[PDB]
Amino acid sequence: PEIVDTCSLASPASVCRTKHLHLRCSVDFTRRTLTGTAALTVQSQEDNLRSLVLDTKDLTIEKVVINGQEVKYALGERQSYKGSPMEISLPIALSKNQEIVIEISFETSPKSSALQWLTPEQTSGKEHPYLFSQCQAIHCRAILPCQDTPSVKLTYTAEVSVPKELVALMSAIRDGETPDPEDPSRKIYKFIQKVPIPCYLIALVVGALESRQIGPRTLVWSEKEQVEKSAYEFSETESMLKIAEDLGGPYVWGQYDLLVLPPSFPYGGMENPCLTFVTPTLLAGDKSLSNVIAHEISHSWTGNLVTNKTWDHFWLNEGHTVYLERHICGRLFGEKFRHFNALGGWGELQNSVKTFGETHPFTKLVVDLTDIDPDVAYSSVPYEKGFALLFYLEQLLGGPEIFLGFLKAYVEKFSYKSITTDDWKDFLYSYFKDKVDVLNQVDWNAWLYSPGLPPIKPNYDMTLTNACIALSQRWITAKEDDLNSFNATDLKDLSSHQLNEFLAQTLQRAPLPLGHIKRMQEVYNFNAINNSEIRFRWLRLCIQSKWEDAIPLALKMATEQGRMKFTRPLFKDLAAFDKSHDQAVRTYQEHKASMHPVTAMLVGKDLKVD
Ligand SMILES: N[C@@H](CCC(=O)Nc1ccc(OC[C@@H](O)c2ccccc2)cc1)C(=O)O
Ligand SMILES: [Yb+3]
Ligand SMILES: [Yb+3]
Ligand SMILES: [Yb+3]
Ligand SMILES: [Zn+2]
Repeated sequence: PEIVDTCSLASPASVCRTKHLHLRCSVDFTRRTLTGTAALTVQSQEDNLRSLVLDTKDLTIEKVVINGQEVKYALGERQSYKGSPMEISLPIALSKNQEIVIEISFETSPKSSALQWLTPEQTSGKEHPYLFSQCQAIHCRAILPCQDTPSVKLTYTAEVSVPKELVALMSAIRDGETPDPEDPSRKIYKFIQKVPIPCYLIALVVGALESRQIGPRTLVWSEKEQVEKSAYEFSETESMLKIAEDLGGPYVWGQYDLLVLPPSFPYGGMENPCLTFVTPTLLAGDKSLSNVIAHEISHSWTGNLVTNKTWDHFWLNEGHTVYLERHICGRLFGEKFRHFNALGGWGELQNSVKTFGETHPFTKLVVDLTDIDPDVAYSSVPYEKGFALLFYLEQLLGGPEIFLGFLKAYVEKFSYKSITTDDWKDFLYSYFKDKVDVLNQVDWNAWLYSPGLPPIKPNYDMTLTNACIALSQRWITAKEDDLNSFNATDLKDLSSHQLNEFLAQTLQRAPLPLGHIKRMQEVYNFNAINNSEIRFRWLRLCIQSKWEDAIPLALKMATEQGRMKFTRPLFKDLAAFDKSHDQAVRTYQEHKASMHPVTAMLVGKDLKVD
C-alpha cells in the first residue's frame, strides 16, 4: 500500500520527511519581496538517499547551504499552477532515519500567489502598508521551498525583520521582540511552533497592528480603527474554546488569538494555529456571524491535529469541522438552532450541485485533483456533503452523544497525523464494531464517490425553519393582490439568521418579477442591512431579478471587500445581467492589480477575460 500527493512536485513522505523549519527572513515593503533563509531539517525514509525534490513557485534561489558548504541544485520547468520542482544534490548520502539541515536562501516574487501586498492607501490607517499570507492549499511553496504537502508535518521557529513601527505575527507563539543586530530602522520578531503542523498552516502578517484582550488566552489583532468593533464581535471566543475542548479533548496550542484582516482577505477564516485569520465582513455588530469563529476554533482538532493526507480528502478537514462548529452553536443556542443551521447547509449543498451540475466531478465527496488547481475546485461541497454524511451517521448510530464519543476518540487516535478517507472509515468500523450491520446499510460508494446530492437526506427538526419557508413561499407565489398585504410585521419574530435563510430560499427561485423585488425593499428595507450574509443574498436576488438600481450596490460590495464567497458570484451575476455586464468587466479590469492574486485569477476566469 502506497499513496502519493498529486498536487506536490516535492519528494513524497515515503522518501523523506521534513521535521523542522528554521525561518529567518526580512519583509521588504519597497521591493514587495520576502528575503531570507529557510533551514529545513530533513529525515530520510530509505537507505542510499542521494537527492530530494522540493516545491517552489516563482521563487528566486540565492544559494543552498548544507553544513557550511554550497551544494548543487536544479529547478525544472514550470508545471502551471504546481510551480517548479527543485532537486537538491546532497554531498553525503543518507541512511534510513538520518537527518540533515538544508539551508536555502530565497527571495519571493512580488506576484507570489501566497501573499497580498497592500499600499498604505489600501489599509485603514492609511499611513502604513500591510502584508498577509494565505498558504492553503498549495501556496506555501510560493513563500519558501518545502514539501508543499499536508502528508508531512513539521515544527518551526521563525525570526522575521520588519520596520520598527510595524508588528509581525505568525502561526506560532510570540517569543518577544528585540531590535535587529544588523539593522536599518527595524525590529526582529521571534516565533516558535512546538507542535508539528502541515506547511499550509504556516502564516505571516505584517502591518500597523494593535491588540485588545478579550479572553484568558485570546487577543484580537487588527488596525487601530477595527480593534473596537472586533473586541465586541468576538467576545464569546473563550466560551467557544471551552465547549470545543469538551468535545474534542484538550486544546494543545497554548494560545488562541484572532486577527481581523483587510477587506480583501479571501475567506471567512483561516485556522492558522495560534492565530485565526478572519474577514472584517464578520463585523455585523451583533455577534451573529460567530459560527465562523466556532469553525476556526474546531479546526484546532479536526484539521490542525488530524490532517487530510492529500487535498483529495479535504472533506475530512471540513466535514468534521462543520460538525463540531454546529455543536458549539447548538450547545450555546439550543439543539433546534443546530438543526436550523444543518438544514441551511443542505441548502448550500443543493446550490453548489446545481451550480456545478449534478454529474460534476467536483461534487464528489472525494475528488481526484490530478491536474486540477485546488483553488478552482474549492466549494461548499466538501463542507456540506461532509457534514451531511456525519450528520446522517449520527442519526443512524444512535444520536449526537454516541457520535461525539466517536469524534473524540477519532481526534485522539489520529492526533498529529495525516490521514485518508480510508483511515477514517476503517476507524469508524473499528469504534462501532458492535454496530457493523448498521454501518453496512450505508451506501458508502454513493456517499464517497458519486456526484450530485447524497443518496439520502438526513432528518431535520423544522421549528426555526418553518417561518422561513412560509415567507419565502408567499413571495415566490405572490400575485398582484398579495403585494399590499406584505409588511414590516412579517419580520418581527425573525432572527438575522432566519432573514438570511428566507433570502437563501427565495434566491433558489430567482428571478422574481421586478415589481415584487421593488415591493420587497419597500416593505422590508433590506438595503439598510449591513450583515454581509444578508446583503450578499439580497443583492444577488436583486441583480438576478433585473433591478438596475442594485447594480452600483452589488458593484460596491463586490470590490469593497474580497471574500470570494461574496465577490465571485456578485461579479458573475453582474456579468449575466445585460445592463451591468460591460461595467462588471470594466470594474474588474480596474481593480485586478490591487486585488488578491488568487481572487483576481478566479474572478478573471469567472468572467472569461485574459
Ligand atoms: N480552511 C479555511 C478556508 C481556506 C481554505 O480552506 N482553502 C482551501 C483552498 C483550496 C482547497 O482545495 C482542495 C479543494 O479544491 C477540494 C474540493 C472538493 C473536494 C476536495 C478538495 C482547499 C482549501 C476554512 O475552512 O475556514
Ligand atoms: Yb539577489
Ligand atoms: Yb531583491
Ligand atoms: Yb390572489
Ligand atoms: Zn474549515
